[PDB]
Parts: sequence; structure tokens; C-alpha cells
Amino acid sequence: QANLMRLKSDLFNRSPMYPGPTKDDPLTVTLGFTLQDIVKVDSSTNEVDLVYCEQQRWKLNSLMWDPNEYGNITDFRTSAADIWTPDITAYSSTRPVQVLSPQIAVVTHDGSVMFIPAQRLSFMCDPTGVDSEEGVTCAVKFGSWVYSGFEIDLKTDTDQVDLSSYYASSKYEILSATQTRQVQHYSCCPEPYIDVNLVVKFRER
Amino acid sequence: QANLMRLKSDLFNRSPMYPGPTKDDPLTVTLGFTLQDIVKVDSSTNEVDLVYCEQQRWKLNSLMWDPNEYGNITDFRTSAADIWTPDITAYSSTRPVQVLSPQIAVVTHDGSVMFIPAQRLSFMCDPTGVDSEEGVTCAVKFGSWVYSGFEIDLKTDTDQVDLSSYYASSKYEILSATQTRQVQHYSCCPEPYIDVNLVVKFRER
Amino acid sequence: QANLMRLKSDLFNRSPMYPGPTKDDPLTVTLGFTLQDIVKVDSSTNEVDLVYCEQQRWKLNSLMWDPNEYGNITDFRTSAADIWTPDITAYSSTRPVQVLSPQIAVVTHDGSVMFIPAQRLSFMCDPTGVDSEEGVTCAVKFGSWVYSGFEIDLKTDTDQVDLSSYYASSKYEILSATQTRQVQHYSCCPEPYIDVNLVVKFRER
Amino acid sequence: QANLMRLKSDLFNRSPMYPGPTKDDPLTVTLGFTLQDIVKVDSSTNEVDLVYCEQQRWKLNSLMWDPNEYGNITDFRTSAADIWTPDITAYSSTRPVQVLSPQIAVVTHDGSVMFIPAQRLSFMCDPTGVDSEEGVTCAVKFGSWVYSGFEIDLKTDTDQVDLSSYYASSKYEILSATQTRQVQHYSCCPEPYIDVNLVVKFRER
Amino acid sequence: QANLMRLKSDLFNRSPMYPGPTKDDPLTVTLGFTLQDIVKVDSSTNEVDLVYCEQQRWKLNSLMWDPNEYGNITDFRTSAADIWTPDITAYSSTRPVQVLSPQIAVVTHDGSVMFIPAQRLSFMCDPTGVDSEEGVTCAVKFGSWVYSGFEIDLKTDTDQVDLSSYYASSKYEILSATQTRQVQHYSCCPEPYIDVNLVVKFRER
Repeated sequence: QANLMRLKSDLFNRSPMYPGPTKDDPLTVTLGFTLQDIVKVDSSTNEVDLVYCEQQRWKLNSLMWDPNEYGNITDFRTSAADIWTPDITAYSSTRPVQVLSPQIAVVTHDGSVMFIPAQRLSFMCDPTGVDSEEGVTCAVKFGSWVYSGFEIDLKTDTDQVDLSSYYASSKYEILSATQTRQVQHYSCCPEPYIDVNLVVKFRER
Repeated sequence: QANLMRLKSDLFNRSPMYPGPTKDDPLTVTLGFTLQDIVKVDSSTNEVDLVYCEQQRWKLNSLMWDPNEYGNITDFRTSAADIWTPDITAYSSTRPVQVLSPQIAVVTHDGSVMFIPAQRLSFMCDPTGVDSEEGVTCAVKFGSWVYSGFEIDLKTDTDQVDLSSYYASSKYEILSATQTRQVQHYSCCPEPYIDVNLVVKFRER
Repeated sequence: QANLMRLKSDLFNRSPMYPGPTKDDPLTVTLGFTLQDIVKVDSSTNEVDLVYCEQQRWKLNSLMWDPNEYGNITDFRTSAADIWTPDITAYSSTRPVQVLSPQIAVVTHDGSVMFIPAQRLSFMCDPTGVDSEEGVTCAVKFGSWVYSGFEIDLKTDTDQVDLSSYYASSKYEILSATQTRQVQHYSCCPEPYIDVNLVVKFRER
Repeated sequence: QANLMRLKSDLFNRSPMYPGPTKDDPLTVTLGFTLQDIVKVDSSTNEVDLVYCEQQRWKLNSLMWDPNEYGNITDFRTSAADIWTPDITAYSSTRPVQVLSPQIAVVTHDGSVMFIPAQRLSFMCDPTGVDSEEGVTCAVKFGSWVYSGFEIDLKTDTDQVDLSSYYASSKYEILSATQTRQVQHYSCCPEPYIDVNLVVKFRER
Repeated sequence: QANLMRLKSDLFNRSPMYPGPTKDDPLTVTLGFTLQDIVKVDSSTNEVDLVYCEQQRWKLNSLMWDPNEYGNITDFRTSAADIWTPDITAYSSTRPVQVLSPQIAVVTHDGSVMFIPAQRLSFMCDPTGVDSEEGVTCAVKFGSWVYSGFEIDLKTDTDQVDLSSYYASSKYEILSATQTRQVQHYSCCPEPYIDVNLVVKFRER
């Protein structure tokens, strides 16, 4: 404890908080979705509810440290409020996302942070045909709300959504699940914008 | 970072916060609506639910800075809580507006601020006839809650609501969408009041 | 700004906050309701939902100032949290009142404060007969929760609820609307208690 | 004001806050329920909703003062957050209790505190037979969550729930209402546990 | 009071807060569930709602003290926010858990902490067959969200869920209830992970 205590102090009570990435000192955030359950489908409003864990990873130089200087410590857990976090946000949400897990992250000595909040999201999806065999396909983009590609770059470890822990007895069965980096430009603005497209095709059982 | 850190400090930890506009030092706020989806229509209470991003823009002298004095920085992102924000509010709301995006804004060196919160709003709208061909028209005014035209002036960049990102498979189809600056006077009080009238005409599909 | 900044400082960062009225130094609060919409009527629980703006006004000596000493400033806007506010409360509420507008008030140099929160309230009302022609009448009292008439006096500017901005296409039509000061003494304790009775008679359309 | 200002200061900004009762320095809390309305009855989950004011009273030595030393002041109102409050809690609740009134209490010079929050509570009650003439009887216990009888003693002023302000036109009619101090003593642990049993028998109209 | 005041001070205002367990200084948390009621079953989404108290217990060296040095005090109550608490979390939750009791814990002189929050949880459960005689079985794992077995060890006092205070007239009858420590390993990581499996088999009445 005494060691971790000093480390946490030296990391957080030292200089002002990290002000977030900038065009000059850009930052790369790695997304990974784990889909747990498609809970509800509302064919009268075309809202659909997912429960997924969203895995976020970035690295700050300002969070590095030598384990030899701090009792052979390689990593600690700490509150997501003790540190800067990427404003990764869903675009087609129709209700404020509900948080299902603790707001705690894992800072590692190389300066990498892993943060995996579990969430229940309601997004725009027309579930027409979900009762058929070929099913229905719906999608939702995730990305930063205020940062462009110049400041925050998004990257996936993989195309395949982690379905390993998908509710075995869900009302709905997953036919495919996809996380795909996309790069848009708007006319107005010369700067790149990055999202990850979450695309699940599903049906009743 | 070190540079942006100093800048943010010098801007925010220096003098007391901006006390808001006054008759003497007025301020101009620029509204733009982007309608994403008409989610729900409740014909038993005449509530209707929109999901839109609301683009706000104003310029404070107290937020200006020379990029040469701060490492060629032209703009940063920061929390909407670090700065003053206009009390732009919906008049015919029937439920507390739900916030869908992060509370983060973009301050630029000329002292301009861009802030674009995504919202789900429930307002008064009699949807009678939404199931016809000529559809139904409904409207809601947005403006300041406590500031008159003497203190806060509203302005639109355009008449046309941005429908470019309107949910392709919404239950409802947009026939027209309109943002219009309006100026209400009274005999009772010398002061102008300013609102932007959001007027969407829509139907089922 | 620089002026208003000083004023706000001298008013708020000077002495401790106003501790609220007392029998010795009483205070008079002026209520005015503006009924916007009767949104919902639940005949199975006898809950009814109103959306109104509630206009509150009081005067504190501790908020007076000479405009000549502060750059000809006559009034500013500021957060309802920067100042003391009357605990004016609904008695027959059945659900926590939802706030629809910003918590911002208007302090004027004579020491008067105007604060107009928009609210959605659910109160006890048996709507039996709302579908008839003579309609149904329901009521709800507003008053202080902890202060008696010795400490806080209530007063109305008028008997007539401001219906000027009542939703033209509401499901329900207002037949009459009434705000009335009432004084009820208790069998134990000599102090008067004061409420304003809100009494609307309404029907379907 | 100036007097009440000093008093409040000397009471609250002087020593650290009251740490709560202990076996050595026990405290006695007096409960009183006033039932306003039985709003809703859900026969599919056996949840029932009450709206009641819950009157709490205790006396702290640390809150005493001589009115002569503070401008003849006998009592003030202040925020429930400025002081310690008993963790009186409902045992069979099925949803987080909703608060309907301000969090303001009344401290009196003898050191007594009166606090009367209005609440909407959902508790476990099988309403089977509520549609009959003999009606149905349901109950819910209130007590401290973490303090035993050794630390907090509960007491009633009376057996009879205050029905004086029960909604005249509620969907449900009160046949009897009861607040009863009960003492569960366990052999396992030599300390008493105290609750007040709220027992209302009611029917449709 | 004066004594408990000093103790609380010396414990909390002395050194920085406990930084949480680490591989080097591990910590053991003891889970116990007390099932009060199965409130609701939604066969259209396979959500099921439980109301249970969750008993948590751990021991910190940093919380030890000698009663002789602090007025023979053996234990006090204090806010869960004054101290570190384990991030024990439900895995198959589908909605943010609602808290039903106060956030207050009991610290004892040996450094042990007891904390028993009451909760309403919604988890994934296919209730198909709940209307039969043999009933239906459903389960939900509880464990740390960010800590592995290297840092936080979970332990049960028993296999048997405390059904002693289960709602006598619930819509659903408990056939069996089970809390079982489980140890998983993963591919990604060398470390072990610990959960407690809550397994209740139930039916209608």
C-alpha cells in the first residue's frame, strides 16, 4: 500500500491534469466491443437495446513510471475520475446510455490505460424482419464527440465483435457482429473524422 | 500538453469567471439544429420526442489568446463546465431534456466557442393527421430563459434544419424542417425577446 | 463585465450567505402561476400532470446596491445556487417535480429577485368527469415547507392564472384557473400558515 | 440575519460534525407517519405505492445554545445536509424512495431537531382482496439500517397514523393505520434491534 | 462523541486514503446474499428483478485501533464514502442497479468492515417454465470488475442464500438459492479470477 500510495500521489497530485490530445500531440484510442445481450426491440419506435462491455485503450506519456522507483509495481487500479478519458460516444443513441459497471480503470507502468465500462444503449434500428430467418441488420457508429482524427485516432484490434459471453438464452440470436474503423470527411471541415461502425445482424429464436 | 496546460491555466485560473452578458456588453449566440430522429409520437398526450444535435456558438473576448505565446495552439477542447454557456432552452418542453452527448466544447483562439450537445426532447405537438399524406406540422421555440435581446442576441446561419444525418429508417419521414429567428415585443417592457422557431412537418412512412 | 464581476463579488464573496427569514426579519414572497399544458390524466391513480412556469419574487436588503458605484448596472442574471431561494413546495405532489428550465434568477439593484422555474408536476386530482361538458375541477396548494407566516408571507399579484401561453392544442381545455392566498391556523401554535391554492377546472376537447 | 448568521456559524463551523450516536452516547429518534395517499396498487408484482410525510425528531447536545447570547433566537431552519440525520429506512422497499419535499430541518435551542421529508415509497404488499369490503392489510417496517438499539432508540408519540390530511378522493380508502414500536432481541447478539411497524388496512371505493 | 470524533479524525484525516489492494498486499472480501423478493419477471426480454441485501466484509490494517486509546470504543458507523469499498459487481445486469438502503458501513477495531447495501437488480434470466411445478432456474455471477484473484479474493461464509426474510407473499416461491465461489482462468492473462455464482430456482405460486 505505502508504495502504491506514493506512486498514485506522484502521478496525480504532481502536475495539472492531462489537458487532452491536440493536433500536435495526438493520441490513439483502441475500441473493442463485447456484445452480451440484445435485450429489447421496440418495433413501434425503432429503438433497440444492447448490453455490451466497451473496451477502451490509450497510452499517456504523463502516466509512465519506473517500477524500481515504486516497489516493483507494474500496475494499479484507480477511478476513471482520477484520469483523463476519451469522449467515445454513440451517434444514433436515443436515450442516455446507462452505465452497468464501476468507473474504474487500470493504469500500467508503460503509461497504458485500460477501461472497460459495461453499458445499456438504446439506438436507432428498424427491426422489421427480425422475426424471419435471414433476420435483420442494424448499426450504430461510435467515435469521439469533439475530437477529430487530428487529435484522436481510433483503431480496432479486430473486425470481430467478441461474442464469447453473449447471453446463451437471449430472445435474439446473433448472426454476425462487426467492428470496423471508418474515416469520413465533411465538406465544411478539412479534417478527418474517425468512427468505429458496430454492425450486428440478428433474429428471433 | 505542457503548452495547452499553461494556456488552459492562464485562461481559467486567472480572473473570476465571465459573469455573463449584460445590456452594456451584449453577446450573440448562433443556433443551428440538426434533426436526427423523430422517435416517438404520443397521440394521447400530444407529446412528441425529437433527437437532435443543437449547435451553439458565441464569442468571448475573455477567451482570446495569441497562438505564438502558447506554442502555435489554435484551439483546444474543454468541459462545458470550465466555461460560461448560454441558457438556451425549449419553451414547450414537457419533460426534462435528456443529454445524449458529452458536455465538451471547443474554444478557438479568436475567442469563439463551439458547443454541440445532442439531446432527446419531449415537446407539445398534436400529431393528429401524422398518418395522412399531407402529414402534420408541429413546432417548438428555443431561446434564452433569463436574458432578453438586450443581453443575448440569437442568430441562425440558415433557415434550413440540417437533415443530412436524419435516421434513414425512422418511423416518421421529414417533409420540411425550419429554424427561424423571431423577435417578440411587448408594450409592458421596452426590451426585445428573441427565439428560434423549430418547425418540422412530418408523416408516417 | 469587469464591473458586473466586481458587483457579483462584493455581493456574494463578502459576508456569509443570507440565513433565511426569521420571525424578527420576515420576508414576503410573491407567487404567480402560468399554466402551459395539462399533459396527462391518469384515471386509475388520480394523478394529473401540469406543466407550468412558477413565478417567485422576494426582496433582500442584503442584495441592494448603488448602480453609480458599479458602472450604472441595474440588474444581473445569476445562478439560483448563488443565492437564497424560498422553499415553495406543492403539498399534494405524488412524484418528485421535474424541472424544465434553467436555475437562473434576476437580481435587481433594489434588492428584488425574480426567479421563474418551469416545472412538470404530478398531483392528486380525481379526473372523473373530465370527459363531460361541465368538466372536472382539481386543486393543489403551494406554500413553504418549513416556514410559517411569521417568517415567510405569501402574496399574489392576482387571482387569475396566466393562461396566455397555454398550449393551443392540448388534449385538455381550461375552463378556469385560479391562484388564491389562503391562511390556515393550527389548533396548537398561534402562527398563521400561508398557501396559495391553485385551482383549475378543465375538460377534454 | 446578522445574529442567526453568527449562531449558525458557531454551531457548524466550530467543531467537527457530530459523528453519530454510539453505545456510550445513545440517541433517541421519534417517528410519526402521516399518510397522504395510496397512489397505485400493482397486483402483478405485489408492489404498493404510498405517499406520506415521515416526521423525525432527535436531540443533540452539540446543537444547544442560549438565545440570550444570540439575539433572542429560539430556532432556525437549515439544510438537512448541514447536520447529522438518522438513517431511518424502509425494509420492504422495492424501489428507491422518491423525495417529495425540501431537505430542510428545524433546529431549536434546546438542541432538538425536527425534520419532515415527504416521500413516495414502493413496498411489498399483496393487494389481493383490496376490491372486497373487509379490504386488505399490508405492512412495512421502518428502522435504522446500521445502528442497533444500543445506539439509536426508536419511539412513537402514538399508535395512530395521522390520517388528517389523507387525500379525500384517493382510489383507496383507509380502514386503519398503525405505527408500532417493536423490539427484536436475538440471543446471538445481545443488542436490541428496533423498528416501527407501519400497518395500513385499506380497500377500493 | 468527543472520543469517536477524535478516532474518526485520526483514521481518516491522517494519511492518504487506502489505494486498494495490490498483488503484493491482497485483500479478502466475503460475500453473502439475502434474497428478499423476486419482484418482476419479464418473459419478453428475459429480464428478471431481484431485491436482495448484499453483505460485504473485508479487513484493512489501516483501519485498526486500540479501544483503550479512544475511550473503550469498539466500533463506529460511517459513510461508505469515507472509506474504500470493493467494486463487487453483477455480470449479467441489464439495468443500472438501484440502491435501496443507506451507504453506511460499520468499522470495527480489529480493522474489519461490514457493509450491507440493499439493491434491486435486473439480470438476464429466461423465466420460461416459471409457471410449472418444477419451476425455472436462473443465475447471475458477482465479482470484482477490475481486480483479479491476485488482488481481491472472494469467499463465502456459506452455500445457502439467506432466505429467512424472503417476502412471504411474493408472486414467486423460492425452491432453492445458492451462493458459490468459482475460480475462472482466461486465455489472455496468467492470473486467476473469482466470482460468486447466485443461483435461484423458483416458480409461481
